[PDB]
Amino acid sequence: KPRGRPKK
DNA sequence: CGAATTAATTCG
DNA sequence: CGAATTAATTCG
Repeated sequence: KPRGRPKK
């Protein structure tokens, strides 16, 4: 995935 | 594993 | 609905 918390 | 990053959740 | 807090994820 990309950096940081995944978008929901 | 930690900081960094990024978004979700909480709570006024 | 926003700022503060919390959480999930990558990279070194």
